Amino acid sequence: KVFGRCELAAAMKRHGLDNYRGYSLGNWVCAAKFESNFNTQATNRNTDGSTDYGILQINSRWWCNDGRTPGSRNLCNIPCSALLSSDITASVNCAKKIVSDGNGMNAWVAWRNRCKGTDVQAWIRGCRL
Ligand SMILES: [Cl-]
Ligand SMILES: [Cl-]
Ligand SMILES: [Cl-]
Ligand SMILES: [Cl-]
Ligand SMILES: [Cl-]
Ligand SMILES: [Cl-]
Ligand code: NA
Repeated sequence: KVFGRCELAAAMKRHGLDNYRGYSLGNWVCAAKFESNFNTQATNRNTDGSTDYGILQINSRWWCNDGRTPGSRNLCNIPCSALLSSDITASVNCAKKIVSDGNGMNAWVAWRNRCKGTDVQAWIRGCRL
């Protein structure tokens, strides 16, 4: 599923991301825009052989099992395919774990490079929330 901006903001709000570890909802919607273009089906291979999955591009090195990333962990205890669902529950629940790990939203390269320090409230402007 390719979300609209506000549709994703509502879905993220309802699943408890708004202000989660102190990151306002705009930061999550901004991260999703630049990680996946709001596409739950997005996948991208990394050089190390891991793959990033879903609307928030969660990596199989640490967070999910894809059966082809040797010596990786699955800290979210999910198949990576779960992160591609049109239902973002798995993605959000795994994102909560990531963001809690110590490095905050710096775990998302696109957030650090394109969202951090920017006017992220722009991403939820006009939305009914
Ligand atoms: Cl929308
Ligand atoms: Cl915000
Ligand atoms: Cl992989
Ligand atoms: Cl699994
Ligand atoms: Cl959802
Ligand atoms: Cl933080
Ligand atoms: Na893994």
